[PDB]
Amino acid sequence: AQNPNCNIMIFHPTKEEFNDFDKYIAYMESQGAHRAGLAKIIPPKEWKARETYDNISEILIATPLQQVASGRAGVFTQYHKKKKAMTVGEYRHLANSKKYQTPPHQNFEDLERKYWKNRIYNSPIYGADISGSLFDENTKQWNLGHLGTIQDLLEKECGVVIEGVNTPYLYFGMWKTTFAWHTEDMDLYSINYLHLGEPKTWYVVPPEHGQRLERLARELFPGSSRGCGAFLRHKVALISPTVLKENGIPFNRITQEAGEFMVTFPYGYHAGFNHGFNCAEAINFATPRWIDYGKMASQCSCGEARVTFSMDAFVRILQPERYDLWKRGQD
Ligand SMILES: O=C(O)CNC(=O)C(=O)O
Ligand SMILES: [Mg+2]
Ligand code: NI
Ligand SMILES: [Zn+2]
Repeated sequence: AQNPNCNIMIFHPTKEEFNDFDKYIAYMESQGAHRAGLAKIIPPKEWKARETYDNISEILIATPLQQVASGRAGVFTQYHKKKKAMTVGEYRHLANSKKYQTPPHQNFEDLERKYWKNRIYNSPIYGADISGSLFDENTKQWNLGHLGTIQDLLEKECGVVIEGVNTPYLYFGMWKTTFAWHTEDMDLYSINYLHLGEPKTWYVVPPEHGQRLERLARELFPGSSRGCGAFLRHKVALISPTVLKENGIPFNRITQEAGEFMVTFPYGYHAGFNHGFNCAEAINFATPRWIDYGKMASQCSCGEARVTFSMDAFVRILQPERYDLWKRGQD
């Protein structure tokens, strides 16, 4: 078995190997990358996502989200408070203000210590889930707006044509902006490209150990657990690496820098935080190996998780028994 300790693998494809996306994902998996739940892909030196980032300040963040925490330093939840619209230019200025900027620090490790110590006492503002793309239309390789669609993958594997579309999303982050512990909708893969700015630190639990994370989460968030059998779908719970180590949960950590891709694999729980002003682009995708995960994915039916139009058809075809109850939670 390849990668039996489930370590995060880092890949360095040649320009030749960067031509065929599907084939490279399949290569990574042949080397055991999926066991970790997350992989890093450094693009060939000749590759670029676009010529410059000089003209992005007029992008609108229609609903910036202030991330308000409750709980203790290592075990907390966050809620999102809606703020007034601002442009990317305005957001970058805010990120760099004395109130929100990254603090002095020695290295990534010191910054990580400071995040876990202090996150709960601040409320950073995140520009999340903005439909759109920063890839140049002439970038032919690993262009997240030109991937094969999940709907076409399900059609090719299962023979059923379904409605729905699949487009990327932009994330504008600042110091301490946080992504809570989750897997993707329908336990899909995701791919994330850090276009610019400061890094993003990731934590991941191997897919083979996801249920251990879920059990710990039920113990640490006992009211949430009673309210919904899949409350991590709400994307609000944070658990520190110290707490995970104390409870014997297997996980790994890695820092992503500007110009690098991360891939999350089906049922790989992940969480993390941004180091300072940055812009990431991400999209879900599928492969033939995903189908069985899709069929088994948990769902939130309490009504909190509230998801896209396109997830309907996935639930309808892959999880017909669940479909009825899950749509009640959607409506
Ligand atoms: O970048 C973020 O805030 C969160 N991204 C993801 O969870 C992802 O790409 O799967
Ligand atoms: Mg602009
Ligand atoms: Ni994710
Ligand atoms: Zn729920």
